[PDB]
Amino acid sequence: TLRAAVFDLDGVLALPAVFGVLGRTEEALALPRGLLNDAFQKGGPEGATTRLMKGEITLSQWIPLMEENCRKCSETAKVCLPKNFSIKEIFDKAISARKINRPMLQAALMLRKKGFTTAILTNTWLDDRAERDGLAQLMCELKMHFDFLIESCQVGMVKPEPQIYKFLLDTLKASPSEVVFLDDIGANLKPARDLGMVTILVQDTDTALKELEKVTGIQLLNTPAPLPTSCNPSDMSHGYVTVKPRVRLHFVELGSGPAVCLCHGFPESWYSWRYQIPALAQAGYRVLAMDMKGYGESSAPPEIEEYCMEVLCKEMVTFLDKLGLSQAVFIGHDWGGMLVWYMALFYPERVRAVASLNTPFIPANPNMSPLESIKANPVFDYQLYFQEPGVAEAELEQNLSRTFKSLFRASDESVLSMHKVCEAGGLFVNSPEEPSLSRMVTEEEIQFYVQQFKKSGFRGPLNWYRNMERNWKWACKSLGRKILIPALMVTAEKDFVLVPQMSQHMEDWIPHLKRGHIEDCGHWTQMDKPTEVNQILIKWLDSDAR
Amino acid sequence: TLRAAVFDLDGVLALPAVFGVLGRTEEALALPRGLLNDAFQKGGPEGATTRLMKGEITLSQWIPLMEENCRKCSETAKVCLPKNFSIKEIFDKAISARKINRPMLQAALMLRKKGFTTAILTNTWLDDRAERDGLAQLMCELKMHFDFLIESCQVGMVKPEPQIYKFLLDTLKASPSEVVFLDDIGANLKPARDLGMVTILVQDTDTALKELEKVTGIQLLNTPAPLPTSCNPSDMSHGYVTVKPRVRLHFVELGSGPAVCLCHGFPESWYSWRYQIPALAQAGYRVLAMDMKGYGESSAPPEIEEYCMEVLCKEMVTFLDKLGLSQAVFIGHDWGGMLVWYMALFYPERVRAVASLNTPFIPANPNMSPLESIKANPVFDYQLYFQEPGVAEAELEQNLSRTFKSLFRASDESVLSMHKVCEAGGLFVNSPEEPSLSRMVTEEEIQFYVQQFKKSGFRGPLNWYRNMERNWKWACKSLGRKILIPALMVTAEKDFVLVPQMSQHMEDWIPHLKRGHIEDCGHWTQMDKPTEVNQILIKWLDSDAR
Ligand SMILES: CS(=O)(=O)N1CCC(NC(=O)N[C@]23C[C@H]4C[C@H](C[C@H](C4)C2)C3)CC1
Ligand SMILES: CS(=O)(=O)N1CCC(NC(=O)N[C@]23C[C@H]4C[C@H](C[C@H](C4)C2)C3)CC1
Repeated sequence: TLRAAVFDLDGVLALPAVFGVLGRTEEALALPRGLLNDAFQKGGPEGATTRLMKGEITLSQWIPLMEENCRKCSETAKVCLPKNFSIKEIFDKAISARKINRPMLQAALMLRKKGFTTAILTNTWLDDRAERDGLAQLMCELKMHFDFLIESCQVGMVKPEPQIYKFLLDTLKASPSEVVFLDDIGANLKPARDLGMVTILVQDTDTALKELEKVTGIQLLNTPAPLPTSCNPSDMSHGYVTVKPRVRLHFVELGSGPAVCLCHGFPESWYSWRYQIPALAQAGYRVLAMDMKGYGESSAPPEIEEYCMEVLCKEMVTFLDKLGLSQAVFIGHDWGGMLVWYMALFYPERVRAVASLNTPFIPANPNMSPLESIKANPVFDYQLYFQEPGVAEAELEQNLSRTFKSLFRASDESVLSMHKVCEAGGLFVNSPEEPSLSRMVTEEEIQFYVQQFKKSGFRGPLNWYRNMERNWKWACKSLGRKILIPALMVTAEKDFVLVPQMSQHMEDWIPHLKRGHIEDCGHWTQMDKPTEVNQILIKWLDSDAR
Repeated sequence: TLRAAVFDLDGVLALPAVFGVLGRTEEALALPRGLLNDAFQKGGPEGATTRLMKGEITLSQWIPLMEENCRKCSETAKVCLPKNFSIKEIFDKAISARKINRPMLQAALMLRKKGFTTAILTNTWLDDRAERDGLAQLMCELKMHFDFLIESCQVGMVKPEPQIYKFLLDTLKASPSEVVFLDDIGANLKPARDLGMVTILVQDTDTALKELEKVTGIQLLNTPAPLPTSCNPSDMSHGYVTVKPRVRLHFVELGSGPAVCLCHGFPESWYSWRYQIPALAQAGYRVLAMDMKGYGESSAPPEIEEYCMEVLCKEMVTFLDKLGLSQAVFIGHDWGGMLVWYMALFYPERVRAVASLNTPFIPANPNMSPLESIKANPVFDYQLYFQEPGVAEAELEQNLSRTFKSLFRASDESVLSMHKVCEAGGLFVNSPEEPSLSRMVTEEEIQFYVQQFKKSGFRGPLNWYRNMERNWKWACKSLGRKILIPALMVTAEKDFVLVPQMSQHMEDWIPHLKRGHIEDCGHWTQMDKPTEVNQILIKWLDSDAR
């Protein structure tokens, strides 16, 4: 029967509670016990704190009224307050020490995932201090995980007034016996109980979660490590920049701080970075995730030569110019990773830092044609199949659902043999017509790619392979250079095409290269090991690109 | 006959030249004259500097080769180099001291405006130093004003090789006698002259501009103060955020740094901030210029109550949440300025700083209905005309060209009487059917607004006036508050509706309010006095919001 869960911010979603810091201050300053808590509630509903929680006055307006209540309290207590005493300093440190109670948020997320409506109901103030950004940042991180956020100062009502609980029930569109309410202050539970709601008194997190487990029948404690937050296409800010008359690039944008540009591979989308976008934004970066030329909502001209590296790199520079960005950190994967090494070799001033996932930097061989180096590697046989225009397109567009289900699989779930693709006459000749769904992706995630490739097709994406000779001549101009800006190479142990050993001589060209290695990871790195990728990127960004 | 003008970067568009700093270093370190310039050119076409300018090696790779050339030069000169000597320190300071030669750029802009094709042809390097952002920032500011930017290190050719001048002519699609070429190095002029191009040797800027004046027949020196750079709609990054199921907000974005949100008035567009967008981005800010709800590419629902202040403010907060911005500086004008005061009163944690142009903060009167305060002011008579749905829409949509030409006029060019609008039965009853074009706007600029209002109409925009009672009740909740975050009020001397005297008691509610005043400025502040507005905003942002 339970279908909604309500949490308080202070003392349940964020720790430690403000009241906890008032008691710690009394002890530290050798003040009479309870003195600061008495001044805090001085007057009850008529008092300064009630006016503050109702939104009648701001936090900066309340500070001198609280200072006064401390003096009036100390005169009756026959005590002398120190000359260092400042309500502002006490509150600045208390508000700043508060951090998200990770196990409580994890439990809220699990309940929402299992069908629950979740909400935060808190007694809070209008913060106009010079340090108010810390609070804004906290609320933003939390509000994306809950259906509703009800703040006292916005609705003009406070807990424990009975009107605020009636307002909650009408917002949730639920009966009181369908709601669980968690709060660390007993007085605030009193009216929730009178109405018939299930209440949990939060003293410690573990005991509170055990009570929540019993009452919901869902496992919350000792649960496996959850996947990172993935973003929703319809909730993203969508950007469109025209880089040249017939070419418009589409990107998705989130966050503030140094710009980080994400470049997907074949046959993918901006959506392939869904697990990295919210994490990098939360770490302090402005993320721009591209739909590369030939894909999704970006232009897809039919001409082969529109997809040679030289053209693709020039358009990326124009993209930064039109956005008004002098520099960006470039992070690529697969074909995108190849592009970012060439952005660092040809436009170092525009690249703050460079990172590639799976794709190594391979210098061009001036003594051997690229088509003969391709024939030397039997794993790269499929690249010869991709050369004839129309051939690979017809097979890949014949059944879009089959194409993405056959490709997006973990390394143990493989269903294709990359050698003798030309002999066999196709990539899916020895493959099932209806392949099983991989453990990496959901049906809905596969359907997103199917929708994007129904508009564009495979001509644009396949043309990235039809410029071997043009790319070879252009890359031969950089054989005397070294990459001397911050660089990161991330290898994937189980990528059977882009094997880790292909990157072993990279230190000859990038002397101060930083490395990362991911075990049991296949070709589709971002969605195969999302937490590992996020950890490696954030650690490197904070040190080499700040 | 002249139709193209080519400029060099070092020593002509940017001062001082690198070579000038080499001579100053020799003098400062008591080194033999010419020693540093000899090491710089050691080897000629075989030398390290030629390989650097051709893109064969990067700047960081050239530094130790130049250091070596300095030692080989000092051994023959029988001199001892100091133990402080560092080519890296010398070049870091030289590159950093270089600033745009404002009169030269102004002259280039004037020529382009008069039909010329303009270009930069420079011998430059691939800069991979830790300080390379200074150079990237410089090139970005310059490249937006020129048709082509040809850099030696990108084309593999250097000046004075004859092949680079032939490459220039084919890019410009022009005959040599149709081109003017400016350079500070005589040797680089030599091949331009052999081909038949008009050449100007730059020793000092003033003499160079006088030569350029004689040869083009256009006045460049002693010319009036130009208007700030205005942006082109088709070159902007266009953003779309869905804030609620039926409502999508459109914005234009440029720059990097702290976020600045621009909010236009009635009946305007994001385009009303065209002169402020490039200036604020150049000052170090990330500018987001909104199409407010009811206008342009933003949603325009027909319901009146979708345009009350409470709804408009909540959507602005959702806009920041979806973009991943904890805070933004809010700058409004007219109806937008009213909105930003309410964003600071109701959501201070999300507002880094607040500024209003023309619109004062007016607290609600709890003893008087807003419709009776409106009747007390005869200038606000037109607000009663706007109340009946359909009435003002039909008159304003009857002739879109007439509407924007009648409204967008300077204070001396006024063509409407705001009193007895209801008696007369319309805003344009005593107005000409074909009004003259104002000095503030071009025909093309008027046509941009006509195109935007052809899609949307005037229902949405007029609905912002049809919530007097709802806005009054909501604002009565803030009568106990004070605005205690950084605030700026900018008054316009000749605004006959929003008169400066309407803001005189603002210090009672915003004690530390900063003020700005613009003389001879009417209602349309941004486009009436663009340079003054930019100056006032940038000075305030750099001090109160950094
Ligand atoms: C030029 S490169 O060596 O940097 N190059 C190699 C091939 C790579 N991409 C690639 O071919 N990946 C796929 C990904 C799956 C699996 C297999 C076949 C098909 C679908 C293409 C390899 C891009 C970069
Ligand atoms: C509620 S307020 O006092 O902040 N309010 C007053 C009116 C103002 N805007 C306004 O009415 N401006 C116009 C601009 C031109 C000139 C005249 C008539 C018409 C076209 C509207 C005033 C918006 C803010």
